[PDB]
Amino acid sequence: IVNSHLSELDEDVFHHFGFTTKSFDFKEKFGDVKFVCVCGSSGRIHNFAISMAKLAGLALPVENIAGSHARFVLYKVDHILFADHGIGIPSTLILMHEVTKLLYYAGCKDVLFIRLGTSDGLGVKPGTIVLSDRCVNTKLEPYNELCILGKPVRRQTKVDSNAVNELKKLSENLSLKCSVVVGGTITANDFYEELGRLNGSICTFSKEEKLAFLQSVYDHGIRNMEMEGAAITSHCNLTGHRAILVCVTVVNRLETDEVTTSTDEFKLFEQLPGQLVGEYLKRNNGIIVR
Amino acid sequence: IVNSHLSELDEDVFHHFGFTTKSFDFKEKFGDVKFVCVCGSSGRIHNFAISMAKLAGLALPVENIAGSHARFVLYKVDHILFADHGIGIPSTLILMHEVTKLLYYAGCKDVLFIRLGTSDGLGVKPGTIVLSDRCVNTKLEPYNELCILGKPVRRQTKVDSNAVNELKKLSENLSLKCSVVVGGTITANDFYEELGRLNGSICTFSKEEKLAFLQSVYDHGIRNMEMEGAAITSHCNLTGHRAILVCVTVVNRLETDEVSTDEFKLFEQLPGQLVGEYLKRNNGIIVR
Repeated sequence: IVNSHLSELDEDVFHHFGFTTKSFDFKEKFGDVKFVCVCGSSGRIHNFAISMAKLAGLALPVENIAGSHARFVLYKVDHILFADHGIGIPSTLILMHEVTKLLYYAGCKDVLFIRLGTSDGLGVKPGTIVLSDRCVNTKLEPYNELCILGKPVRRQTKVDSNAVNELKKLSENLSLKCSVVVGGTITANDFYEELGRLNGSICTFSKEEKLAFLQSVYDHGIRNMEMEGAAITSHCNLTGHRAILVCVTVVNRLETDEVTTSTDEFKLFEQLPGQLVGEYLKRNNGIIVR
Repeated sequence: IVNSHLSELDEDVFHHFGFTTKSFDFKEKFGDVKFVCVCGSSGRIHNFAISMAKLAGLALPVENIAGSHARFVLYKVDHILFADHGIGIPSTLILMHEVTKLLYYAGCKDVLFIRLGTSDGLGVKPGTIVLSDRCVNTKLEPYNELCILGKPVRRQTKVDSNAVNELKKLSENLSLKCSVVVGGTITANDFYEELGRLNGSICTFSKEEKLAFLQSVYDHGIRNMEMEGAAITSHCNLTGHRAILVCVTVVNRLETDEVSTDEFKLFEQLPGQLVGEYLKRNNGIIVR
């Protein structure tokens, strides 16, 4: 389904990328894109892009395509786009609207979005990669909820189960220094109270209450929790694209709220999704290997 | 109301600032804080901190207190903290949790949070400063909704009406090149569909339907729309602090959907011109 209103526009402005439809020949510039890789940090996604450029053997430094005074960054390495989405569903939806419009104007069909994130784990050790087979909200329902013109709307979430399976199989043939698990993911709007953290500035529950909640979701098949998945996976489904989440876990919340703060091992954890995804991209014609 | 769990912890980590309760003596470093100014952008709040430091005649370094690789920046000049909140309620709630904890460990009581931002206008000309007299959701209810351990929770929003009146009176005494109006503010969770924009990647409504929704909002006293207000005002209320929004409007959505580079930057400076003078006249900065 296509937004019929876009045909009504003579020029369209990407407010959060700092460019318009007059800035490029979108079809020429982006027409070959088949993957969009995203996470919450501009520095981290820039580093993954650089890392993909190295894999592709690409000699030109990776530079921002978005305007430098704009909110979000955008990089391109061969048939892959890279962008940040900031923290949370509202920020992410802005990015989803603007990138999926870009893809539309460029004629890109059936693109795979890959969120490479960090996440809280449940019942897996820190450093585990979780491939989302399912994304649910804090009510454990597979929907993203919105309120549009004041009326409640629910949009079903969906992940690319074929891609999940391919990544699972790839991980078995790689030698990654971690475990890879297929399981469900909770998206929340609050890093603290909605994820059952006891150490916000406000907390209306006990340790037992938090544990009862998290154990129940574990036994529902949830293995991690983050803040954007609902949004990405519901949005792609409606705009005709595919989505997966590939997130490393940085704490086992069934045991603690605190991340064992080895500054080295957190950066270690952060690299794991890219190692797996980079190879998937290389094996699925995301890049030219120079 | 205090979070009792905090006293159980030995070292508490501010994940999004990149420091801990061990990094500093919080009472000595932050104990004099009575104001926290926030907006969406690190660059924008940085430049406002430098402007306040200039206004105060503070010659000392105004460096980022947060870790250079942390999610948010944090600056201080005299009795004011400065930090960015990103876009949207969830990002802003993280900032609100970590800053209000910081104030808690520092012994700061009854602090005024001030959001300086941009916003969609309803029936006011672009460049208008709206001082929020209430913050509501897209159903026009003065609450921020959460789902905590799977249970719906509704947290009332509140603004510091007295501070709103003082800014209004100050605007009448200053010569700012804008109008200043007191009126209501919608917080939404989506820049496009939830604010009735027709040019998202998805849209299930007509121009007439979004106009009816916005006209209704206006009829109920709403004069602008943005994406964080519900979060700041509900949170300050529960933690014993006060909050206000001072937002310039950059488009009149009742007339047009489209907001050039020149005039927008001029718009952005306007909340800072009014607030900076308010802070100068209400003991935010010492007279030196």
